[PDB]
Amino acid sequence: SMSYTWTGALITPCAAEESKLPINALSNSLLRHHNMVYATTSRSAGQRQKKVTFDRLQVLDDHYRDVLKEMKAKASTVKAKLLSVEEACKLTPPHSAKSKYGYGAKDVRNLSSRAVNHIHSVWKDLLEDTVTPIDTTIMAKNEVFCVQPRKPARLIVFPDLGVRVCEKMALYDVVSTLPQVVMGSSYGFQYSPGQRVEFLVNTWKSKKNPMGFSYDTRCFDSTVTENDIRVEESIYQCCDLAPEARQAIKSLTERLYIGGPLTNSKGQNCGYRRCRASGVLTTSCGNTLTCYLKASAACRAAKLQDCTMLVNGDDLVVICESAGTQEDAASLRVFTEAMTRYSAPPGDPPQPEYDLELITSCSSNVSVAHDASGKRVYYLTRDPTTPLARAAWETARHTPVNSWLGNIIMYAPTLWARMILMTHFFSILLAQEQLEKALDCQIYGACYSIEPLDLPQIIERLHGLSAFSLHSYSPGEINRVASCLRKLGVPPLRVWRHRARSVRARLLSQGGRAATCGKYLFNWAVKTKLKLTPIPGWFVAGYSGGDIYHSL
Ligand SMILES: CNC(=O)c1c(-c2ccc(F)cc2)oc2cc(N(Cc3ccc(B(O)O)c(F)c3)S(C)(=O)=O)c(C3CC3)cc12
Ligand SMILES: CNC(=O)c1c(-c2ccc(F)cc2)oc2cc(N(Cc3ccc(B(O)O)c(F)c3)S(C)(=O)=O)c(C3CC3)cc12
Repeated sequence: SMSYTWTGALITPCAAEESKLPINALSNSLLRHHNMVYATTSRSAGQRQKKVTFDRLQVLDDHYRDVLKEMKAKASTVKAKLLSVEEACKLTPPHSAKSKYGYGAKDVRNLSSRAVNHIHSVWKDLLEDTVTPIDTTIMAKNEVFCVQPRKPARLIVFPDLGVRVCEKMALYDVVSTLPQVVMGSSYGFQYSPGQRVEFLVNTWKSKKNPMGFSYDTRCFDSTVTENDIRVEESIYQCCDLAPEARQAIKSLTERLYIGGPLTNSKGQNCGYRRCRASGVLTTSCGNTLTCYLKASAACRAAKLQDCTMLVNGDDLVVICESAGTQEDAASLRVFTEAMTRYSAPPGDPPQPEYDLELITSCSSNVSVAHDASGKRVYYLTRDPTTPLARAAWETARHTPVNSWLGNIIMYAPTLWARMILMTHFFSILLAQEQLEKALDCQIYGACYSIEPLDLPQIIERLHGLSAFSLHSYSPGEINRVASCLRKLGVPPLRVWRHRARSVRARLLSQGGRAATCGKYLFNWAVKTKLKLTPIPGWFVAGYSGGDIYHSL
């Protein structure tokens, strides 16, 4: 079965699209090599269509069915509630795509009768009809990258706002609670970055002769079959559910999750989907379960010993007991063959690693630094090229999501986040007096409204107090950052050190929460260090593409 079928009608844009990096008076202070940065547009949608369109064969063995049965047994202990309309409405983002039926995200959040009324009728229709395919819009994503020796736009597929609210009613409690019960410590989204590092390190140490590898499936969403989506439904149905919820889950599976027609922004028919939709509520939970099922079964087929898996979305790492270097390489070949039989072939073949730091997953690697006491601290980092490119875009253009803010929160302990992102944007915020203004950002796919002044308390909680005192970074980490700065024409770290002194002094001058930001975020910038004492529902699950929002 083909992941997609196309009519030939184009994937059209809704708003205007810029590909060229916008420039303002602040741009050159961050990034000089402007022509290296670009945003994807619908012009490249054709190229992406060819990538994501292929046939899927699936061969399912006993290992696969043995793991599914075990997953079902754990799912049978889960009790999930139906959300009310009001509750589901409050989870809708303010800038979520408006309905085609005359109401938008702000109407939903307000509980206006027109919105609430349409929602009730969509809900009723789901309960009464379990066969009619539900429409979806297909759009090209506008995302910023650095050129590499251009990527075509990614595609988002999502149903109408009324349906998305009904998904929350039926499934929000399920996708929030089920994954951790079924997958235990292997469900990646339960961890803060700090807890994640601690788990990777403790897992690595729990093995006598440790071996680990990342496994990255080629275009995962397209690899997901009707079988996979039905199996996924059968897991949800093991839950203790309200009758309306059972019916609505079955209905959404048959009518939406399994597949359906694709309509462009101008209302024309683009084709038909028979794989995972990227923009529905179950996208993250479905992918994680499916990746866990296939991967756990693959481990057994390859006879890997004492496996510990870590899964979030389509991203996967396994840490296990080495059988010897030659025997490990053979077992990974078998692992890959099984995953391929299950329809999930790798992009690049997996490689066994015998140091935790040589494993790359979710674009991130573990690295080492030292705190104020001098004790080694592990933390997660990545190549700063994409975050910096996006920082440059957001310096000249206000965007829906503030990637700079997300990156500061998620990568707060890193050299590049602390010296560059924190310095640059706090300076921008000071000049406009916008320190107390709440900003939208994405954490694990979910949208959060956060005031910049709350970063110290947020950072402390996700990474620990050590994130404000790390020094003596690895030579490899330093060189990767410096190299990236030269590549993009970003000023070197010594210049940022100078700018940070100014930003800190300005923050302190204002007192209050601002002074707190100056004290904790920029303590790395001065010789006479101030002694850092403590300062007086964020990680349940992942919701990528799931239209989820939280405030405070
Ligand atoms: C199975 N892979 C892992 O679980 C992770 C490893 C890993 C690396 C090496 C190794 F050997 C083992 C594991 O690193 C990670 C770093 C992140 N982060 C970055 C980040 C990546 C993507 C998004 B996105 O799509 O929403 C995001 F929001 C933040 S973060 C905030 O720092 O924790 C994550 C987050 C949950 C998605 C996972 C892993
Ligand atoms: C200690 N207080 C300081 O202000 C620091 C001085 C310094 C030294 C002498 C002097 F006269 C003035 C300042 O150098 C530092 C180096 C770092 N690192 C990062 C880093 C910063 C800049 C460059 B640069 O472009 O050469 C670099 F190569 C690496 S590191 C080796 O990993 O710990 C840090 C990290 C943030 C805590 C602090 C300082």
